[PDB]
Amino acid sequence: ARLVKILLLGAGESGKSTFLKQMRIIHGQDFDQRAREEFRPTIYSNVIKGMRVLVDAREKLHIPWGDNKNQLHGDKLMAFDTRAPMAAQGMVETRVFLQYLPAIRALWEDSGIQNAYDRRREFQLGESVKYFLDNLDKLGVPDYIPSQQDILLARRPTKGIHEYDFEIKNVPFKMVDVGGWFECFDSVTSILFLVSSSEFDQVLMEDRQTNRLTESLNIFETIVNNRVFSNVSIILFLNKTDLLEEKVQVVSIKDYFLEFEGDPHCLRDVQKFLVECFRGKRRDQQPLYHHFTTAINTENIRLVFRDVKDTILHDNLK
Ligand SMILES: Nc1nc2c(ncn2[C@@H]2O[C@H](COP(=O)(O)OP(=O)(O)O)[C@@H](O)[C@H]2O)c(=O)[nH]1
Repeated sequence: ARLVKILLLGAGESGKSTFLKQMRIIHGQDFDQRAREEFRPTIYSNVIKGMRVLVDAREKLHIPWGDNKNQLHGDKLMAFDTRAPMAAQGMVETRVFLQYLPAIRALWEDSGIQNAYDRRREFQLGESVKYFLDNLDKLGVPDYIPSQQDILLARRPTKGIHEYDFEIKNVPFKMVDVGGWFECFDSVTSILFLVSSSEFDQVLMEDRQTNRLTESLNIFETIVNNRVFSNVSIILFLNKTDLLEEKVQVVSIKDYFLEFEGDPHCLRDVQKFLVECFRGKRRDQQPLYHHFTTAINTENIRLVFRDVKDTILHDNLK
């Protein structure tokens, strides 16, 4: 009754897992040393895969090496057994990571690899890679304990369902992340719908016909127009705002969405257009609650959730 049930919905990589971690950070029990420890294998895997993508890129993009001696380290990492039990699970043990760390460190120092990194628009590199590559100092310490920020940036896909249960001032929340469905649809108070707002110029890896924003808009359409959710507060999170702010400076959304009007290099104009894209998916209304978020930024999410909490209670009361 007093229980607020919130679903997190949105395509994969939209920031749902990261939002759940922020709830634990902000309103729950912060990860203790053993909890943080469990992330270490994922972080190491994120780094190994990222550098593997970068060595593969500069090769396939024909960028010349910075120092030609790094070929050896490129080969070293291209020979990493992805197939193996642990690695196939998106996990790399400490001892294994430390075997590669010298190659990784030398490769990130390379101007050719730095060049490859700059042309990342041209291939698929995980959001966390540069953050961890610049943090090779601390990951490489024999008893590295991941920090809060490291855990937020650690990328592991969600295959099933995650839940975190927390209270704010004796108000209990049940928050459920359904990966990117109909079984958790029961007794829902609010839906937070996460969008990677910076992916307007990307297609689905498994379906190059489909624009990633288009894929998000179509998912949203099926939710927002379902009668089952008529009394449910639906709140749009245009996430990855830090990335959208960078991308608008260099890419024009008009090239992708012919309906855009305004200045495509103006973040505010682009955000206005995205909001209108989602609003326009609804068949029978005229407020779509929305926030421009950066799910990895704890201070942002603190403010946003404060606002969302008020929205839900104002609505969920009335
Ligand atoms: N730069 C940036 N990275 C983000 C943001 N939100 C999430 N990420 C990262 O993007 C990746 C995908 O996020 P994740 O929560 O796992 O998406 P999920 O598949 O919906 O659960 C992770 O590495 C997150 O750290 C954001 O707002 N900005």
